[PDB]
Amino acid sequence: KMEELFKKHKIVAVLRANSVEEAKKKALAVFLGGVHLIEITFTVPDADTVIKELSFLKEMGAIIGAGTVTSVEQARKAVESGAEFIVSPHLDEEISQFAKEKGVFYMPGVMTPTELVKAMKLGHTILKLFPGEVVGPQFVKAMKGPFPNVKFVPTGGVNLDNVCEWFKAGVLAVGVGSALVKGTPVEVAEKAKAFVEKIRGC
Repeated sequence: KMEELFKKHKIVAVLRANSVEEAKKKALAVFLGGVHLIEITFTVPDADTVIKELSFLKEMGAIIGAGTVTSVEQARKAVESGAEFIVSPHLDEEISQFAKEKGVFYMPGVMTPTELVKAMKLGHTILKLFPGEVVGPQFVKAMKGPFPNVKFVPTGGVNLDNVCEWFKAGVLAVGVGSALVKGTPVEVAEKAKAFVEKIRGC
């Protein structure tokens, strides 16, 4: 499910944010902007509580997940909090096993081919290219050859100027979270609306 949902919505937002209240008030601004995919990164305090309290957006059409989930306990809290897909910055075999057994979509972070191949051998063909700011669209374009069945989600370093540049290389959905979360909820929504339309058109 989550795979085609990503390929359809073509953007996911990670919330580099402060306290639960501001995280909640900022996860609405992006939703009204059209970014229906939202990740509550555990760097915010009590992201489990944020997801539990904000599950009301599920009915409206938001897709809430957990980002920067480093540990299996954090994966627990994310699943029992109602998040429908866990995201990690690195590759974690035990987290990927728990996600596999609980049917929770998981896209770990792989920067280099020797991590990408391990990810493939664990069964994930949708991967988080972290950090995009370091690798570039060149990594995706050059790795499209040897591994054409792996499709990337470049989180970090994606902004207005080059988002469809990353899209012209074969990614599903950028993972922008500081050029679409840094501001007040009246301009966060404005950036989301001007950022989910350039993705659509370019």
